[PDB]
Amino acid sequence: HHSGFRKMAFPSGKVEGCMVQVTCGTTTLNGLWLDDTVYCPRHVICTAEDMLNPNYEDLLIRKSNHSFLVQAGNVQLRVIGHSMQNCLLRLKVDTSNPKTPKYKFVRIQPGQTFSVLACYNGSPSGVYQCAMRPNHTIKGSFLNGSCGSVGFNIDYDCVSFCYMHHMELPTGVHAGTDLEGKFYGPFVDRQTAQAAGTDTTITLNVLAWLYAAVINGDRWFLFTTTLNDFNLVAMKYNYEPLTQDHVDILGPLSAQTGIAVLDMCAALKELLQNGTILGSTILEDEFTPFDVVRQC
Amino acid sequence: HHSGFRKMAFPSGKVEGCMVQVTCGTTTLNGLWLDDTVYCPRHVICTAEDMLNPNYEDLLIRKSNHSFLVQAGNVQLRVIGHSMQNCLLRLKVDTSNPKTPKYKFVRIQPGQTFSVLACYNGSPSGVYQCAMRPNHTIKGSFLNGSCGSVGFNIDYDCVSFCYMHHMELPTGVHAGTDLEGKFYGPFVDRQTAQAAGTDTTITLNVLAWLYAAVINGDRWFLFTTTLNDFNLVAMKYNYEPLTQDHVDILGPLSAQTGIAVLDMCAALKELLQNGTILGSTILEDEFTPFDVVRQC
Ligand SMILES: *[C@H](O)[C@H](C[C@@H]1CCNC1=O)NC(=O)[C@H](CC(C)C)NC(=O)OCc1ccccc1
Ligand SMILES: *[C@H](O)[C@H](C[C@@H]1CCNC1=O)NC(=O)[C@H](CC(C)C)NC(=O)OCc1ccccc1
Repeated sequence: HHSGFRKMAFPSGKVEGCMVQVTCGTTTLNGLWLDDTVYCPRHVICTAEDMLNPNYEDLLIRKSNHSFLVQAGNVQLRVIGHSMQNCLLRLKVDTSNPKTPKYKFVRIQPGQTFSVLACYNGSPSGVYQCAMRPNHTIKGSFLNGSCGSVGFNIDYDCVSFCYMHHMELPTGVHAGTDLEGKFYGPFVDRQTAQAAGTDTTITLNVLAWLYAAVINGDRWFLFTTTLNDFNLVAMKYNYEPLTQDHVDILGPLSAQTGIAVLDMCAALKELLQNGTILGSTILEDEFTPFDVVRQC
Repeated sequence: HHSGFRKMAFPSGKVEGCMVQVTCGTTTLNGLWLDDTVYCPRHVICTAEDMLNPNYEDLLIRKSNHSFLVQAGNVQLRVIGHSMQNCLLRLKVDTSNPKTPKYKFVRIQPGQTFSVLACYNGSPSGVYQCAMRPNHTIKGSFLNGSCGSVGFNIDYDCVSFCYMHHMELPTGVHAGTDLEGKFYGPFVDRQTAQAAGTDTTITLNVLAWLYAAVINGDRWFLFTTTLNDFNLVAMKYNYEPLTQDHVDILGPLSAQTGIAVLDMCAALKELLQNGTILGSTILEDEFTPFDVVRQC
């Protein structure tokens, strides 16, 4: 039986109206236009050679308002102020964006998911769903020219911006900032080898997703266990330890299925100790309990 | 190494501006508002009992322009004409949609992909990527209230609408129409058991996707073969036979990788005859050669 449960992004239209192209010299990336401010990654001011070890304060002294070409489709927005805000530039412009949605800036926590609007040369290209990893990377789909693309959640009428894209690490995963310009994790916007912590599997999301498999009809993977025994297993297999807070979070899903959280933990325990579910021959950890519900 | 290759939907903003809510009696679903026309599934005129065996011509005689409540956010659009167009209603309205994009209607072929904007009560909820299956179903994510949600591709400024959602089959997969109201496949909009052909795997897309794995660094699955020998294998494993047209289609990918199409076919042959690649412990067949390229 085809469940239809799958990764789904939020509708992107509210964010598409906010994307501009920002060029400084021969570097081009994307900017986010909200009211009369355009935010973009500060390494737009870098040349090729600068990115290996940039002195951002120094590179910026050589720039002026007129150094930044901001393009919203056909129009050119006039820059009337520029300043560095952590790893972003804040470019003040003469025109407030009439398509500015209701919005807020949010610093998401590891394990939380969001939608990415991937953009190139200021033009949206595609949308997909991502998670903030325990080691503060995200496993995105980003190519050259994608910096300044943003991640977001929508709640009713309101866009909560949580991510702006800056860089790719040697393992192919991605690092970036919140919209206050502050990197997630220990990363810095320099093109030198940087290592992410080893990456833990998001237990809370695996559990929620194993619930979805049960809500969709699957159950071949269902013994019980205790919190401390499961956490002993989790430490062995690079899963995050479970807390009572997470148990409470899973409450609703546990009711609908009439399956005990700790019974699900015992199923997960066997799977880890032994070795398909909703298709994947592995355990999906980028669905939150929220996502599993919204989608049912 | 994390490739980042993944299913990506088109940005949905152009389509979001076209979605309305259509209610007739106690049945509510989604409509598509383009210029001064609203399209929706004709089973909006059905009650519960009607859907088991509907006489649509007869149910419609009992309706009038004022039977259809069309809601675009706050506004109510006045219906000034209604007619049946195959399995859709065409509802003429007094107001041309100012957010109508450049668009066309396209009947897609099996193997082609498109984005779905899933909607409920006229409000977009999420976006994801789907394929038209060889047996003319799609493996969607649709719940009650989702009918009238549409599938689409975007090429530059232009939306090509290819799907409107009508129904779920007993296996959990989905059936619907193009925007001229014509079902894909042999299905009809009646809630009785209907069987889809057995579903073939889309060889052309599997090959393209095995190319992506090579473009992303993977190669553990790479002997050669001939077209007729591979097609002998394909028939055994419920894969579509390969043609020279498909070989030509794969030309570009074959160049970039410097790997012969038929060499890839030999890799696929072993995998089928023997038994991970870009993550999946199985072979993804809902990426077209187009998608693999656009994303590189
Ligand atoms: C901004 O568009 C760009 C996005 C990178 C390029 C390829 N994939 C991405 O996610 N960011 C950078 O190029 C970044 C700039 C520094 C000042 C931080 N450097 C970087 O990501 O280096 C690693 C890398 C570059 C090119 C291909 C693969 C990895
Ligand atoms: C329209 O929103 C609705 C969408 C179905 C409901 C659940 N998942 C879907 O994709 N379409 C129908 O309810 C359809 C109407 C007939 C006149 C064709 N009937 C239908 O799909 O029956 C099968 C079914 C119903 C409910 C749950 C699962 C399967």
